Amino acid sequence: SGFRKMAFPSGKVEGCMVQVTCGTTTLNGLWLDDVVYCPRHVICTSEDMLNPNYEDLLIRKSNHNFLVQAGNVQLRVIGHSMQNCVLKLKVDTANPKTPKYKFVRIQPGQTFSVLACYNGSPSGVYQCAMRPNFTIKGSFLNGSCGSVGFNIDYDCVSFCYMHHMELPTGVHAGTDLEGNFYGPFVDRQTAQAAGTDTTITVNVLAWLYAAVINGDRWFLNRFTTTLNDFNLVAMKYNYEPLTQDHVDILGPLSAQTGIAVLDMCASLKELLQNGMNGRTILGSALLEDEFTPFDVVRQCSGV
Amino acid sequence: SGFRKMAFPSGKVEGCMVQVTCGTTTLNGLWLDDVVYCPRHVICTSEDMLNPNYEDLLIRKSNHNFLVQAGNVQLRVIGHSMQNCVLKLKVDTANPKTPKYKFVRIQPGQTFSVLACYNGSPSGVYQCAMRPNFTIKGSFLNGSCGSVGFNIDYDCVSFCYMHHMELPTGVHAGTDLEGNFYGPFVDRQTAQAAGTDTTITVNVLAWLYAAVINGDRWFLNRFTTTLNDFNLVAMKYNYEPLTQDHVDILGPLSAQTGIAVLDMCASLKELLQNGMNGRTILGSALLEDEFTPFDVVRQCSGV
Ligand SMILES: *C(=O)[C@H](C[C@@H]1CCCNC1=O)NC(=O)[C@@H](NC(=O)/C=C/c1ccccc1)[C@@H](C)CC
Ligand SMILES: *C(=O)[C@H](C[C@@H]1CCCNC1=O)NC(=O)[C@@H](NC(=O)/C=C/c1ccccc1)[C@@H](C)CC
Repeated sequence: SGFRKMAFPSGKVEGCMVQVTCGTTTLNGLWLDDVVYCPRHVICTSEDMLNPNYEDLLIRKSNHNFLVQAGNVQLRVIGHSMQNCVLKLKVDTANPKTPKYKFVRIQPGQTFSVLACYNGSPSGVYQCAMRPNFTIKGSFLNGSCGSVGFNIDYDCVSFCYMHHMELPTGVHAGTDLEGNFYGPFVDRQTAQAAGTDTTITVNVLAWLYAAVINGDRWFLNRFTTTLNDFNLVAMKYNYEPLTQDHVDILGPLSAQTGIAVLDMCASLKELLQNGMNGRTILGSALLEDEFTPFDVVRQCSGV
Repeated sequence: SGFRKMAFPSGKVEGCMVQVTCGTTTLNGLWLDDVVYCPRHVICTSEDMLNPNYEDLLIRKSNHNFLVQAGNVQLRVIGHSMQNCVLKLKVDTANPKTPKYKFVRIQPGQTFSVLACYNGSPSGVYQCAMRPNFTIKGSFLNGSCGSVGFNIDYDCVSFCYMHHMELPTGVHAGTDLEGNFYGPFVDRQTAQAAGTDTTITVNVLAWLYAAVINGDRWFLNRFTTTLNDFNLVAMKYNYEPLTQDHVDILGPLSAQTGIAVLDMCASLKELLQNGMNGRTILGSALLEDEFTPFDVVRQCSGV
């Protein structure tokens, strides 16, 4: 029993973190086989942060402009190239700790574990969700760029995020490991801001099922609702529409608890319209939306 | 910027987890040097869960009654002994992945990272606090016994918790790594229940400072309070008394924000008496008490 925001064990990723320096800028790199991946903005000066032509800046760089340190071992860069907003630094040594891995891009509403790093050394690990507006609500200080987000399936690491920047609202923006940004953000200095966010309805329902599995039942009721009547209420409260695919995805949790999905939707409608009246669910006074149905099943296996 | 419940990187501990079987019971063990540590209740049958004499049960056991598997490598047990509520199984091989480590017992109000494991294999990592009533609010299913809690300082792992059981309220109980329980709990089947808990006041104040550092300021006010007038209110709301040592410990966060500790106490008194009126702090609608002053400083270094 119990339900916590749980990250994947970080060991396999810790073995891939290195330190990358160019000029006076130091950040983190990801060392897989004989390539080190890092944010391309490592090559910029703050004389260049305004309208950097990254192509121009990179043609002016050489292999020896990049210092890569793995612990207290210097790796020799023997090649460099740009892949969208990430740099690929070919080094003379394959990482002996390379796990089985994939580069996957995730969807808004999906979760992943972040290994926050500074100077190539891991600091902590926590769980994030990709928001509908393609930001993440993380914990990142200067020097954290190049920290990565990931999921593990059996013992294959699916890397899905590399950290690049913080927005004025305090949320965070980055790329997949092919260097393609999540969302309409750019690695150049603008007034860029997060677009309007919404609540991930299917996740809130998943977390309500987690609560039932863990013995929190006070929000349940007799009522059921139609999918269309629910979505009418969800729209009003800045919740994403619930699709029939979402209903299908919640099937296993519905079966385990004996609570039909549209029954739980009726509980959610009442929570949205009346609040909790000073009660809590799984220790929270807010409806939580950063647990996927998978996060719930994986953690609530046998309560 | 940003503030998250952050765990320590788990790599150093993942390398120490093994699987321990005795009879039909399998749980997790911690493999350090040539010793494997696990809960002594591994030797019990459910014919014995009522009033086990652990001394009696252990004298009837032999080395070959204990199967220890490290990945897909069998370790030979060459010695066994009881240390309070933990078993020490001497094995024929020192763990080559043994980190620098300490066995430390923590205080209520302190935090640590838990590496949840099943069958010797890590599942996830999350942060816990030791509650004033010596329980922890974790996420543990059957098979998780022997999972450990820990902190890291530089690259020394201070193990502080081994998991033994779940209470009827859904909270969790265990021992330090010397086998001594936290709290008045026993590894035998009783009606044992958690005593009454309280809120960790110094941690709530630390988290309010974290919020200010991260730009949440709406709860601040002009008022200051005396320590005694604050503690009068804290008592009324099931908060622990604030000591002058607590005030001193909050010094660095007070200096960084320019907000005197007794000023923040006045904010807390008002929050306790009036609630938040539908606002949130660092994403929470409740006052959070599972971040220590250290957790805040370490994470909010340079905002
Ligand atoms: C790389 O380590 C940093 C990480 C940032 C630093 C600020 C604190 N939190 C982080 O995640 N990346 C950068 O410094 C990039 N720029 C920004 O993050 C922009 C911050 C900002 C600018 C203007 C208004 C509000 C906020 C640099 C590399 C440019 C892409
Ligand atoms: C070891 O893996 C388990 C872990 C438990 C199992 C239940 C689910 N969550 C856990 O943490 N330890 C035990 O099974 C011990 N007993 C209990 O946890 C008691 C559960 C309980 C009993 C009576 C009323 C309410 C709850 C065994 C080994 C006895 C110490």
